[PDB]
Amino acid sequence: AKNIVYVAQIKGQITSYTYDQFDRYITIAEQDNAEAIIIELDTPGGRADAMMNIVQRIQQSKIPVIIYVYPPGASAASAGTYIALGSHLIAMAPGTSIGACRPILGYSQNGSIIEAPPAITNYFIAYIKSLAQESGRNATIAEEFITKDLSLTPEEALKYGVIEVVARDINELLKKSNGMKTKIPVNGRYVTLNFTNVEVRYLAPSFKDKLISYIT
Amino acid sequence: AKNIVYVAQIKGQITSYTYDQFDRYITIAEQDNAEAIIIELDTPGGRADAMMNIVQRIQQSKIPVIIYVYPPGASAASAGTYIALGSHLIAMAPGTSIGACRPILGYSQNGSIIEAPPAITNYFIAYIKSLAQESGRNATIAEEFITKDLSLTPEEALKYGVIEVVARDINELLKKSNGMKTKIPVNGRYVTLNFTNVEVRYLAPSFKDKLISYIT
Repeated sequence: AKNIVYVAQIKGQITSYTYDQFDRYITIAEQDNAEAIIIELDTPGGRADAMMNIVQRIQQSKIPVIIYVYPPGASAASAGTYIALGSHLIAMAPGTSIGACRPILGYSQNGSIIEAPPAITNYFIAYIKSLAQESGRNATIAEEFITKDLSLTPEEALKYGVIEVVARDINELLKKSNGMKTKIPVNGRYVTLNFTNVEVRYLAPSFKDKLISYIT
Repeated sequence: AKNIVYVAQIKGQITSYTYDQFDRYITIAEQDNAEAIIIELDTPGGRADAMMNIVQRIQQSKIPVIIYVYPPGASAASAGTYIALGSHLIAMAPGTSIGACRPILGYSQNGSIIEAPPAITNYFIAYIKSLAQESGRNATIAEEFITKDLSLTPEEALKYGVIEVVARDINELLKKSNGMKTKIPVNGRYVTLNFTNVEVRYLAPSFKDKLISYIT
């Protein structure tokens, strides 16, 4: 396991395409046999099924996946919260948000907003509790992301034990995450993070990415 | 020449100690035979002689020295402007400042501020013009840092040709600086910047640094 961290960005709505991005990035770092991949996340939500695919990809990752809510002013909201909860380590930049996972179903008329039945609401509730329980995070706050449309500032998040590192940039993330233990196992093994002599590689989107980012 | 960029921070007043830091960092990257060293600068000024020492160290560096005014809200003011002007490439983060190089000599009574005679003012004027001319930067704006106590926002700076890259973070600096040519030579040779496959190493202050940073 090389001491080499990868960094990549994921921004915008979560789609089937977002899964392709997460998969592509996690693989490159997997191939190369990395220490970790940091994914800078900024999402107002998106598709449930793509989200659940991403959470699985991350849960099944051979290297630890750090979800970093970044840059300042980003949010990991609705679907992006689960991605974050499903991860080996969450960091948040100052000025960012996590939560606000109230499920709506769509839009009714000229001006309205349709609330989801309790049946499917109870699924996501229980889905989020489990991600939270699984990782050793605040299952009780997690649920509130849904039940009380609850959002969190980074300082709250870390105090409630919802996230682990608050960091201004990738250098400070790497400093404050050194000798941290992943909140979930990696291919069967808990991993203890070692960013002492670490070299960082930054991955860029593709031209296809930017195009879909334009359209969507 | 390895494709490996170093990153280090320099913050606070410029002293004899600041020179030791600049020298230490530039050497490590020199030893290792780097592509470049990025120095994140945040200074309200300091000692003239330490500044002139630093400018020389940078001018005489075997690898390109990128001065990055960073983090947002930092400033490269009075002495820090010359360090920046003396460099192979200046970048500025959004929300930062450059200039305000009016030389004062000290403080007079209970409440006052002593202006410097024209004799020594004309030296710094001509010193700054030359750094600016030498590098292919706005000699005419540079002088104004002194004559009209002139400060610049990053967008101004880059439009006046005072700096070269505006960048939110080290990843964006590295993106936007790719295939840029140093504004001054490196050990006799102009260098053209190549951050394609580049691995980043981050250098931390020492415990001695932090102590002097406390006292001063």
